[PDB]
Amino acid sequence: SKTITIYLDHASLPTLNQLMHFTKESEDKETARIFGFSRFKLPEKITEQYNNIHFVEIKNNRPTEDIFTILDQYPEKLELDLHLNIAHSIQLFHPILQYRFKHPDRISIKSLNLYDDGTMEYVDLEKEENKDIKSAIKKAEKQLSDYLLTGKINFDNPTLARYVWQSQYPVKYHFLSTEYFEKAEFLQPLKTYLAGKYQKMDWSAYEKLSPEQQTFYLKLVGFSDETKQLFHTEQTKFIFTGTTTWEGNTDIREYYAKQQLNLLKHFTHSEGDLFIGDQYKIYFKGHPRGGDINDYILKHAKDITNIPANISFEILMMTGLLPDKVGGVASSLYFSLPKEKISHIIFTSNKKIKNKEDALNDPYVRVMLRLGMIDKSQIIFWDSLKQL
Ligand SMILES: Nc1ccn([C@@H]2O[C@H](COP(=O)(O)O)[C@@H](O)[C@H]2O)c(=O)n1
Repeated sequence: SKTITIYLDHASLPTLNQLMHFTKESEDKETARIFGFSRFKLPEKITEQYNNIHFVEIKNNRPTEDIFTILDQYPEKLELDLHLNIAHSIQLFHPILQYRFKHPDRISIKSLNLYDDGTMEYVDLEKEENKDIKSAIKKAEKQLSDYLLTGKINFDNPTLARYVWQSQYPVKYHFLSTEYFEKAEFLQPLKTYLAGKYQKMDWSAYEKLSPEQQTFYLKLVGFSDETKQLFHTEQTKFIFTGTTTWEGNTDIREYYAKQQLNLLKHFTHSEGDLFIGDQYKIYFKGHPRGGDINDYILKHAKDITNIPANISFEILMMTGLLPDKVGGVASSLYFSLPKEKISHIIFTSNKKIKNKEDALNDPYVRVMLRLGMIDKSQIIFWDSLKQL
């Protein structure tokens, strides 16, 4: 066989993981890789050292037909190691299935590594609390069997269907929060079904890396020495973390930036509802896909060290550069933080939240209550805050 290692992700959290996986094999310059992001994302000094590396576009949660053209170039017998995100695993797989119908004996699936895309996985599970989890698993297994036979997507329970890949392939899951699966009683049947099949997105597997692997990785993910110097001062440190939306609308986008800067004001200003104290030096960490929203913040923010948006927050924990305090809008990044470092986590919603009972029905709120990253007495959505 020839092995082909296919990384289908471009979102920050799964791609951060996948880039470390790749790092562990980086000396092998020969093996074929496919990445689901731009050829320009990574340093060309690094990528041009690789002989069988290609980059493919993901559109509407599927790789484009370029992946067919890329795999057509390998006439040998092929084993595919797929790395894909849990939330969209079904859609991302659709074209791989299509291609296998054309090349069944030459094209086999050696393994799946399935990583959380973010917190969507967790807010979708919240909606499943009163359902019969045991039978949903069985139903999903059969429907995945049909998917593999027909190539057609039909799942009664798309959320739970994400977790039944083991009934067809060798699979290993990497979870943002293993605890959610132990602490959520309704998920006991799922926890049992998946026993042995999962690990946590640890980030302590960065320690395991060679000192040289470490240096390579940091160049992949874009952490330089400048960025390291940003934290030289012995002064104590607060990082404001930003967010984004997946919406092309001006006003939805401006709304965001406006709310967010305002929110920053409330942590930093002594007139603020969340004022942290004058001891802290302030840093900004924009959302990787926040674009203009990050810009607006940097246009208006006095007295603030930017940590370039494209650097995933979790690198700070790997490298030991984590601050004393962190605050901002709810994000996957908080799931990595020791609790004493949290200043405040703020929520958003399309629904106007008028009271505590509205608040409690928010599924992100529920996730964080379930994991005890917040308690009930302090729930804040950012519209309820005032302009400063
Ligand atoms: N302010 C932010 C927000 C997200 N992120 C990155 O994006 C990932 C997903 O965050 P969201 O759940 O906020 O989309 C995080 O795990 C992190 O790697 C960041 O580096 N800085």
